[PDB]
Amino acid sequence: SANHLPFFFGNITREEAEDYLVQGGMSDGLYLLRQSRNYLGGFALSVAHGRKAHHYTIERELNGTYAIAGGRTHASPADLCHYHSQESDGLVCLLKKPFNRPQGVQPKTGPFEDLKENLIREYVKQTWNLQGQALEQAIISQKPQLEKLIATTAHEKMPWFHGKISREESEQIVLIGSKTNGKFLIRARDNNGSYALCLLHEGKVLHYRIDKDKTGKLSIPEGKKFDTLWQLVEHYSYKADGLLRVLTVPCQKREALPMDTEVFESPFADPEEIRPKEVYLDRKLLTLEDKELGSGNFGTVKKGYYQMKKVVKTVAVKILKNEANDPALKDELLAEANVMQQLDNPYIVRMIGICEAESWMLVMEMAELGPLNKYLQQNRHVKDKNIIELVHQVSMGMKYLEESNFVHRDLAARNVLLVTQHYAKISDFGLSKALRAPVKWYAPECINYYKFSSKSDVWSFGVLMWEAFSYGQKPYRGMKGSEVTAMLEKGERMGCPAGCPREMYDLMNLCWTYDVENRPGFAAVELRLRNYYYDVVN
Ligand SMILES: Nc1ncnc2c1ncn2[C@@H]1O[C@H](COP(=O)(O)OP(=O)(O)NP(=O)(O)O)[C@@H](O)[C@H]1O
Ligand SMILES: [Mg+2]
Repeated sequence: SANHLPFFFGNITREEAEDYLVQGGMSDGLYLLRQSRNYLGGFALSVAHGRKAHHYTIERELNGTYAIAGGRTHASPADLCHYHSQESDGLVCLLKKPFNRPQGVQPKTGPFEDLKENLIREYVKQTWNLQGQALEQAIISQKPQLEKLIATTAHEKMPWFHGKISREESEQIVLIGSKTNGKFLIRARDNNGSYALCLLHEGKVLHYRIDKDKTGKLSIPEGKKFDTLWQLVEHYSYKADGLLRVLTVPCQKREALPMDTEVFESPFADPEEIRPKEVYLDRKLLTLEDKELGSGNFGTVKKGYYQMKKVVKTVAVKILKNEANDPALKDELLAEANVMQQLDNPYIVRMIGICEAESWMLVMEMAELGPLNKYLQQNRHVKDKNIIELVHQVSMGMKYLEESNFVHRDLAARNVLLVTQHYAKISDFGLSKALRAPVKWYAPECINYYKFSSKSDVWSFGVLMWEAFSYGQKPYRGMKGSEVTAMLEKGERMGCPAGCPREMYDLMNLCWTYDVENRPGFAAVELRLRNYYYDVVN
């Protein structure tokens, strides 16, 4: 807890924190503390310097201590702030003057805020019937979109809404049990937007009227206007305004979201569907379209249809080149295909199985919008926040591959395929290894020692992030491979793309760590990306 700190604001947005620093005059070293927007019990420090706001995630360590970017440990966020008032230790400047919560503003950390994580979890379970890893993977990518969604749900299902209870009933229900100050409920006074807010204050029930104006807005007499009871409760849980005190505990009574697609879950998630007993698929159940979707170094891709029990599944089929028919390649191709088929995550193009027919055929999930680099080059109106969402999903798919001890070897924007504008999937994982086989995407140890690992996939991910933020431009423009190797040895790197956030360019640079040992793994990359994504996207 940090509620005792007068400059601690709780769970506010990054923009609200910047608005407060502007309110405080934007002087160099002016700062405030807030809660990390990730449900991980961390904090965020917002500092003014050179007329810009600088934000840093404070992570809670396993032993209950706190640190920024794997840096030094601090006993508490107050102690971290004190240390940073004398030594920068990586921050833009020293912490000079705190911006205290204005008069009448309490930390945004009450029971209303606490309910959010479980509400989003319950919303995914109910809306999409997701469980286990599919459920956790939905939440991690879509937390900001899901928080916006739960705010629009009907007030009647909220724990603080008691419906058509009378004034006398509300009085008795607010008084039963422990007399927690701020204990409250909302009841309907009629069926035309008239409500009452009953609040416990030093053992007495206060009955406030909530009325709907001609413009459809809700308010208490002379109070701030709100479009919903959700917004009204959120506000009053940290700014009492016209109330005697804040609300606390409720009284006891092409643009689709990833989960809205048929490829979010595995085609075999339905227990009545027949999962193939091995890597092989029945060619008799597969139909290909005449026209190709494209081609590459390993084969041609066509749209296809795979006959299953309940439905016909639209698939993408990669028909491998004649070179893959060589008997010398067979065992490793089949061995890699088996391992590809084991992989199951929403952020990868799942490899359904293989057909040994006229040619070797890899049957995959369909990602109809095609590759990320070509999509961004054709759709330059795609916002920076949408690119962050897409690259974060790639870091999730890669975290899963790393956990599965699977090295991609060709991670690049051409190998990130879009199901929707808000749903990316990693494709062609392990294909270059399967076919016994791009230098601009290779880590220095790959070109020098042929050492491919999850760490060299991290390096590739940095180049991919650069491609994404550059709207599908080519990396190291016009340079030969030898010039790229020499430039990297000098410690030089590609520049920050136009409009690319500074935290995203710092993450690229971290992926481009020369030394393999010091380069982060995908767990660290995904978490750093997730923290930034959750702080900027509201
Ligand atoms: N699962 C898929 N779903 C939909 N389209 C796909 C899928 N896989 C590949 N494609 C399409 O086929 C095109 C070529 O794929 P591919 O043969 O993997 O070449 P590439 O990745 O561009 N270059 P390379 O590294 O040489 O293979 C892509 O640009 C996509 O348009
Ligand atoms: Mg490819």
